[PDB]
Amino acid sequence: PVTINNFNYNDPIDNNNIIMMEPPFARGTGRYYKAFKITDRIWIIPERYTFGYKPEDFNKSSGIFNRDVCEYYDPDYLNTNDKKNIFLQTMIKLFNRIKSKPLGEKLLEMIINGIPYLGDRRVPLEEFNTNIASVTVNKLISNPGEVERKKGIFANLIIFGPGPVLNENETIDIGIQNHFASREGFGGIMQMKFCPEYVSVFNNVQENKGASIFNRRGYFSDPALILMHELIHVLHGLYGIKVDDLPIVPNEKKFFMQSTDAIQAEELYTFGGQDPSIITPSTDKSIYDKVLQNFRGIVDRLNKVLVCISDPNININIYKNKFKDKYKFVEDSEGKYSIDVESFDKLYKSLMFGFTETNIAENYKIKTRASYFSDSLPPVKIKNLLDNEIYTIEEGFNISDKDMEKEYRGQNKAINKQAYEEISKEHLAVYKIQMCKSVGICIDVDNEDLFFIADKNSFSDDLSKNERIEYNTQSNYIENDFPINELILDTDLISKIELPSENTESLTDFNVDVPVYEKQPAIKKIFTDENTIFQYLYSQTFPLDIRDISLTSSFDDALLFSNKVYSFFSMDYIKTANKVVEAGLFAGWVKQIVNDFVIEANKSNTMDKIADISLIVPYIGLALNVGNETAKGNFENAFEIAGASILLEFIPELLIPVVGAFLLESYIDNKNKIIKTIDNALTKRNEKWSDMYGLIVAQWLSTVNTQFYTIKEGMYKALNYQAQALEEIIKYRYNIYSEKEKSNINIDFNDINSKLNEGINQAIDNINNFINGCSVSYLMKKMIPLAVEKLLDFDNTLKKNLLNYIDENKLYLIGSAEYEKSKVNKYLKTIMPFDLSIYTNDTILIEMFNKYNSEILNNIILNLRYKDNNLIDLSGYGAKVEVYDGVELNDKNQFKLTSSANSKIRVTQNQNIIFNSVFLDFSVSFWIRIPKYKNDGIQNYIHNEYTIINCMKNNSGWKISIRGNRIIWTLIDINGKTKSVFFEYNIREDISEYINRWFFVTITNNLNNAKIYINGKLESNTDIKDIREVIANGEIIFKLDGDIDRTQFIWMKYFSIFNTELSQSNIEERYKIQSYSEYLKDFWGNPLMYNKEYYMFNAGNKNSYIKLKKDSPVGEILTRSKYNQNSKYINYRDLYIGEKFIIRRKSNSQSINDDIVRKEDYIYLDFFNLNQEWRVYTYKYFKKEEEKLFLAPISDSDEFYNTIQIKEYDEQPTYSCQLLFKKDEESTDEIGLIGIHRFYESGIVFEEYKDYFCISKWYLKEVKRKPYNLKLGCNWQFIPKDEGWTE
Ligand SMILES: [Zn+2]
Repeated sequence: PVTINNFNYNDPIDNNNIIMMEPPFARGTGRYYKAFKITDRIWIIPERYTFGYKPEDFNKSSGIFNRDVCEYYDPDYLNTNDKKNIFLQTMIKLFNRIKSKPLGEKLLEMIINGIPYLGDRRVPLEEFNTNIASVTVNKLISNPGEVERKKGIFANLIIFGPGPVLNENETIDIGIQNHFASREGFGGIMQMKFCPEYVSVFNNVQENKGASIFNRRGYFSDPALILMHELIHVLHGLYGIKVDDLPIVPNEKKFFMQSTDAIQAEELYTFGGQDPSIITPSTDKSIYDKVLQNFRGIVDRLNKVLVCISDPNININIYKNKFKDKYKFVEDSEGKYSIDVESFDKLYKSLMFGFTETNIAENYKIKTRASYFSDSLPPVKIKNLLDNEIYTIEEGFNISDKDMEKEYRGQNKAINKQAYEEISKEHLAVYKIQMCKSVGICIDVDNEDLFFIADKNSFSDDLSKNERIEYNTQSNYIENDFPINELILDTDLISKIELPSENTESLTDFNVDVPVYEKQPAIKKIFTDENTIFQYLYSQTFPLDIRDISLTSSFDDALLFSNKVYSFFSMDYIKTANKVVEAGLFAGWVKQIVNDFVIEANKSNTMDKIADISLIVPYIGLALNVGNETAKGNFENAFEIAGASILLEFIPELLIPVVGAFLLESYIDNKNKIIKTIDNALTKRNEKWSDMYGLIVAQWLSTVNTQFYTIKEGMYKALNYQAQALEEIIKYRYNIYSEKEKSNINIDFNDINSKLNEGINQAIDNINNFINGCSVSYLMKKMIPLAVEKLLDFDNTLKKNLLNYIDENKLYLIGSAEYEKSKVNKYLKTIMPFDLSIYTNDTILIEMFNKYNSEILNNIILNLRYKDNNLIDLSGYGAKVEVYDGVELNDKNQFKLTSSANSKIRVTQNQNIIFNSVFLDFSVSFWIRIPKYKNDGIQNYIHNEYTIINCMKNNSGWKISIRGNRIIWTLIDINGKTKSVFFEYNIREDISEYINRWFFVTITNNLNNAKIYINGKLESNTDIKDIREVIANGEIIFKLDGDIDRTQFIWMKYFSIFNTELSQSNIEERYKIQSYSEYLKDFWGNPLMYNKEYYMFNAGNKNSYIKLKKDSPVGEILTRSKYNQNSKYINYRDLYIGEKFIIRRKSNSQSINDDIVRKEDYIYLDFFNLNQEWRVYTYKYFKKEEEKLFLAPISDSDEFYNTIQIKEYDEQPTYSCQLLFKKDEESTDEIGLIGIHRFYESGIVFEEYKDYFCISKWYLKEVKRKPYNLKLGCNWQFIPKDEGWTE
């Protein structure tokens, strides 16, 4: 257990627990400091840390010490005895809180017992030397006013009060002759500058601060955790493992890049959480090896130490026993010490991955920042840590008796205001970047708001080095983790070996290096005429001395005029926001504009499914203009084309090493040492794949995800500025009114802010999900594949290497050289899938990843779409697409393949995607329109099969072909085995749903089956168990290849490939999404058009057509003629028959050219009677349920309705449409729908039933029924002449 001593600052010096100490950096000169022993080996000196600092620097100036800290200055802190005493009691309380739990008690016990080795690198192996500044510190015994008597003592930690900046706590180690004992295995006296009351503040982006943008946001820190973070640094230093290695260094070559000090792995390790993942596995192992090498030197010293010359009183045995336990060395029955790999690994991981800020915060239920790389906010001052009403040893601020325990409410600035006080900005210093244009106008930007983008030099290239494979050789992995619960329950972790007495001989060698610090300018001026994120955010603010503003969509005007504020919301929102109204209409306007704000913010949930994008925040580009000028043009379109990459401010240059070669050493006449060497070489290969992925993850997190974090913070700021500006306008407009008027205005400013704030929160959630999605997208599509390429190349070089190795050892291997020959082929066959959870256990990151992999659209590895008269792959994997001259393309995403040699498309797939999952698993989807057979060429039509899409490599692959009315899917494995599955549609149907009409195809493949779906419905299935490996990433050739007629062609649309098996549910959804349109379609499935001749088809009377009756102004219904030749293979009803109709637009007199017919449009349904254009009318006053339509010349009669409204009552995909007659466009009076009705006729000669073109009210209720009745006589389709259908 740990005992915390009690004392008052004014207690008498006793030269034991209360002394006058001579601090290490005083060099044995100057004055002494009253120090108090809080626990064994730990001292508290309640005075400012002045070593290396100029006296005047304790005052706030135009300079700063640290470029990334909101620095608070106060030279009076600790300037009285009472203040010193409060510091003392507060430190006592914090140590008590720390030991209130086993984990913290153990951190303290480890520190107290982790006594520095007696010496350093300069000391002979056979000696213990206490006469060095990192081991002994002196205390003055003599009377005041004279240093006539001093004594030495051993110490572990000395905690001082703060230096110039109160909130910049720091742990410092002692260097002597350019070296640090605390970094070379020995350990040494550690020092700290600490301030308990002025704590850091942080806000979580992925979350909310009480969800109040009008209230204070963020959470303040628990000083006990802040102290424990430093104590972890102390721990590292005491055990001599606070080593230096390759640091993460920020790129600072661009003006938008954040400048900060190099960051050591020891810092990211100390913080924990996701940060250790920014340290590559390569560097993790480098650090591990350095520490182990340091411990080897110490264990050698314990075997050789014989005396202590500096202190004759030192019992050599007592210390050897203590250092043995400290470093967990093992000792044989003779006293020989050695390193135990298991105990070392456990100790090392406990110290680096067990005791971390993140782990301690979780255990003490204290909230803290999510990462070292997060924006820092202004610190605050805790009112009184010694008041149990606000802070307790047991619960800190989160006191359950005050219900401040749940959701860390006690640390919430918006909730626990009684616990802290804000700091006067006049005492805060912050490093800013002044961005000026070449004119002059400048903008100040806090350094913390810039993008942190690690430079390429931050990452190790150890993966390029060669590796020697021996029978000995084994894998090397360092789990950046440690079971916290076993640490807490460890029975041998905490020492039970005697702590030596602290008194020793006086220190006489005061040699030591004292750091020297100095402030630097708080403002750096740069020049740039760029208008990126910082300028765009700035254009959304206004000066404090201005109160009357107006919004504008002009960024330029916003920068120019102080009373103009930029808004990225709609034109209507902006106009309404600047509207001035009468008092009586103000409450109405307020409700209106606030509602508009919410609607605009809500557009962050926009979907773009037709482009295969589930979520898109359309206004991000207008809001920040971040990345590649995202504010210009249409953002959704630009994102559809380039994806996540367009949002990044900078495209990082990734380090992706050419993996080094393997040197396999032979052992002639040794069957085992050879087989082992091969086994080891194979496992080592996996280490290379894992380490490579780790390198990528480290770079992604420190160069890409950091940028997306900045964008998220940026959108939060943008949305808040928008709300603040609106709030400003509302206040101004309201204060223009008199008191008499205000009294009668019904406004509730708090409900207004509650609604704006809610709208913002909703938007932020959408934005966070969108950006997180973009980040993972970049990692998976723009980073992982580039590493896979190098890794696959490595595999190839290693493959021949191993096979040739087996070759040179064929004798010594005998009958097995072939067995292992294939061992190499199959092992290097299955490639390592990337799994982020292997490199991190951070919940936020893991969930992001899992979410990404749970979205079927992220499985799209090829998506050919039309863009500026060309077809390109928009899957994000960058396939090369060559569209040759004979291919016809249009903006409807349809492309035509003809019989010409140059009507071809060549696609080169990305070779670095997991497609070969070693069991077949992928899908292909597309729409196709196949022309009708030529009546006089039916034999060749049913006989000649021709390929349309072929993808082969090494005579293995897949292919799509057609033979007349059948479409076929074929697979061919590496052996030549073939399997096929097909869909054949009937060519003897009176009316076909497939011939020359657009339909949706989807083929899926898994280990057992190959299935073909048509329009979402399963049609065929073939068992493909016998099929082995099928190479599917070969080149894809779209071209009609076979014995085809010159007139043969095929139309295709939306070709895509998925690297997984789509479910029936996925396919049905894709069918519906890709079928959707605002326009109606024609019989063939193309867009319905105005001013285009069409024959009419009735889905309820398929074989019937309309013809103007010879003796009456009505349309009689006749039976379609049919195919008349003798072929036994075909039958159909003529389609080009009956009156030739034409749809005319009602609105706008923009003449009669052509255009697209949309749902709900008002139209005129006309037709040609010889050289004249007639029209379809409905007699206004019929009283029956239905009546015959009136067909006559164009004219306007008060007795006839002439306006039709084209409709679509079916919710599912269909090419049918309905035609409605309403009294007029405005009324809700429905006259009825156009259809067909049967009438009985009994004349003097003939008796019979006849159908006529009619309108009926009966259809009105029928179209409402579910499921939609496709057979209704009110369902029509328009058939235009088409080269794909001849009769
Ligand atoms: Zn730290």
